[PDB]
Amino acid sequence: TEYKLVVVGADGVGKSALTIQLIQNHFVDEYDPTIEDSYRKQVVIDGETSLLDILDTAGQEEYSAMRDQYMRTGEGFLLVFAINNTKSFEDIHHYREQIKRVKDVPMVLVGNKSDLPSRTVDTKQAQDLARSYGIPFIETSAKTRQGVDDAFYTLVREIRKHKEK
Ligand SMILES: *[C@H](C(=O)N1[C@@H]2CC[C@H]1CN(c1nc(OC[C@@]34CCCN3C[C@H](F)C4)nc3c(F)c(-c4cc(O)cc5ccc(F)c(C#C)c45)ncc13)C2)[C@@](C)(CC)C(=O)O
Ligand SMILES: Nc1nc2c(ncn2[C@@H]2O[C@H](COP(=O)(O)OP(=O)(O)O)[C@@H](O)[C@H]2O)c(=O)[nH]1
Ligand SMILES: [Mg+2]
Repeated sequence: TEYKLVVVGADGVGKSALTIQLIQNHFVDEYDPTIEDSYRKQVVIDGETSLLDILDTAGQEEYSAMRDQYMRTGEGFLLVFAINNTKSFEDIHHYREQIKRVKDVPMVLVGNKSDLPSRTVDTKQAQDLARSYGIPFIETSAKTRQGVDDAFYTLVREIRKHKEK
């Protein structure tokens, strides 16, 4: 069983650091901000051996029929914002609507950088936003690995739930 997962959200929220934490179990400080790449990881989730294909998005903001079709291949999306960056949180509506445009799509709201003291987005605002979308909210830190497996595995569970419909 394979799951095509896509990680989306504003520049600098930690999409690459979250992806590398899942794949390598290490925190990366300076992953090239412009690079969009995909990685595979074999995991066992709820007893089921799964191949996660994770697309870590990046690059210029462009919309082409080609990019729409590429995004449409994703089966589940992590909507990542950073808890110390209000604009990244405000941009979540944009990412969710782009996914719905190109595709009931499995998604998880991820509030990353949970280790920082400089919070600007409170937990309740994010919980409320996730509730309005009918999706889970997971707090993470790519630095300490808090919530990292939970965010990806919850996304896989959401895909499984969608496939049952
Ligand atoms: C920054 C960088 O890597 N990125 C910037 C933010 C994330 C990536 C790709 N970029 C991008 N940006 C937006 O919206 C940004 C913003 C803020 C400025 C004005 N914009 C409109 C809103 F206000 C939010 N959206 C993007 C996309 F929607 C997509 C994309 C494109 C298509 O065709 C379909 C699609 C379907 C589902 C999706 F989830 C997405 C996504 C994502 C889709 N593509 C990119 C995108 C800009 C960088 C590191 C540049 C390398 C930097 O600035 O230095
Ligand atoms: N403290 C802290 N820093 C993070 C975390 N995630 C990413 N970073 C840092 O934030 C910056 C941007 O992260 P990156 O993964 O490149 O963001 P991306 O543009 O969304 O791919 C880098 O300096 C990362 O080391 C986190 O959870 N906590
Ligand atoms: Mg990146």
